[PDB]
Amino acid sequence: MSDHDLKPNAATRDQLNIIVSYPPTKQLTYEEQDLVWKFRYYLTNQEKALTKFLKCVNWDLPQEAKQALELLGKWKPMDVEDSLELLSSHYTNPTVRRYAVARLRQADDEDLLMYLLQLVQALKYENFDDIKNGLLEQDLCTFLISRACKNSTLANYLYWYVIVECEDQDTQQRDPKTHEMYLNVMRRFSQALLKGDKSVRVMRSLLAAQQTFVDRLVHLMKAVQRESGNRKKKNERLQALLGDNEKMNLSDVELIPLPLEPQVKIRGIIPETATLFKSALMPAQLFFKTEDGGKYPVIFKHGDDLRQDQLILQIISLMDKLLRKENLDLKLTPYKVLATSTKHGFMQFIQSVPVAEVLDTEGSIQNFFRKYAPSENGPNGISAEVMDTYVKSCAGYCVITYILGVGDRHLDNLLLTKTGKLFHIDFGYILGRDPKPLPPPMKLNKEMVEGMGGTQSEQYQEFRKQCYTAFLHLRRYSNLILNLFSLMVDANIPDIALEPDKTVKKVQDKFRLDLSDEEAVHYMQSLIDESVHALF
Repeated sequence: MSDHDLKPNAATRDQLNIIVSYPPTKQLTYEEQDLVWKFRYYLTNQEKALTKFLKCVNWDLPQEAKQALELLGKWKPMDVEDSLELLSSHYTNPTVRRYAVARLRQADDEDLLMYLLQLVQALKYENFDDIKNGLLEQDLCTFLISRACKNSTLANYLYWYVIVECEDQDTQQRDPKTHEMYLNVMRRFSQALLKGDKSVRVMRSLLAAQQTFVDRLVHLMKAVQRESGNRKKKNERLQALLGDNEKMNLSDVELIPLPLEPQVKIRGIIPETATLFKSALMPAQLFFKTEDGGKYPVIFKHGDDLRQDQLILQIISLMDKLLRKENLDLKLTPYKVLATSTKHGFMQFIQSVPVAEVLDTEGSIQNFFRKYAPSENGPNGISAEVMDTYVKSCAGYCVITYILGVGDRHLDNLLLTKTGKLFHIDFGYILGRDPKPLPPPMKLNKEMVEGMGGTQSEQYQEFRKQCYTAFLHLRRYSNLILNLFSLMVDANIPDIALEPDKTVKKVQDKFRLDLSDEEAVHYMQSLIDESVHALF
């Protein structure tokens, strides 16, 4: 007469195995909850089942909620990436949210960093009183802060991710409680760092030091941008001022972490080699003096919101690392991007050449490779390593921009390196938006297929094959990827703010989870064949 030892038959066991493996974004029917609830003790052996079970529980009712939080403790503990589900707007039970935090605590700092941007958004769903009242024992805020005190990379990204939230005037107006919460989070972090040992107090003073550097760099740009005179006068000015260390302190400073890549430490900016891009917004190329004695080049952008690119480069970075986990290195170029404000930011410079220019100067991608990487014995005269790099990186981006639905793909946004690496910059249109109407679902391009040697080449087949493999690997992390996007729904990211209600679905649909590995591999093939046909 008792529930503990229930055993479903094979038929209800397959009904349960479908339900368990639904994406996190699928609401269960009333009948489905009843089955999950009915066989709850049987499902405690399946860590994947826990997330579906918490969705069955009606938290208004005190009695089974009580039995829910009981089973939670009994349940085989869930994987880290499923705990990102419990942190969304969709859960408010304190015990659940805490169990979530408890599970994240099992991720190592490397993994944690991959999710930090999204975690800082999750704060919007924590309890604002508990957060302020600080002037299964940790809420998210305590956990995040506690990890920053011990990890200086986490502390940097947590510092910058959170002040960019403080400095968001938009939020000040429309959602003042969420703006105080982020001020309270910045306060909570400073306070925690102050109670630390001397090394932790130094790490804090180094945060301030960077903020100061970036404050002064902003001041420099305003001086430059507002001085009538052509690019050459503006450039002459930029260098005058960088050069003047007593004035601006941007030439020589006491070693500090680069906000763009904190592991890298810097002494200043080489005054003479700094210029402004011909671009309308006149951003700056800045060569940082690294500690070792080398130099890290950068783009500094003023009067321009990088938060949308910040997200995309971090999903691209995640995806690269996911694919790399399964031993598939598609030679992607996930360049770094950090917003320093809603109005400015750094961005990692990568020596490259836009395909628009390659064509103009060399005539074709292959001419370019033949010129800088020739090989008597190579495919089409080109080093097989360069060509291998190109094929891989083409297939990589292709799958990735297909999923994130990146629009506006002209030949000044595709960039090419002399080692064969192809990558995308500039993600002002994502999730299906485009400046032209009826955009193709697949962003291919003639001169790209011709770089491969043409639709007859064996490189072109290898390209197609790498695309399948990439598609299928990325599909296996649909849970993760979607959970993370879910935490991004209420964010000042123009392309997500246009339709917060529908953002996650637009990524999910690209995964074709209704299809299976066989059919998925076949649907891709189709897309690639249709796109290539349509180009000719």
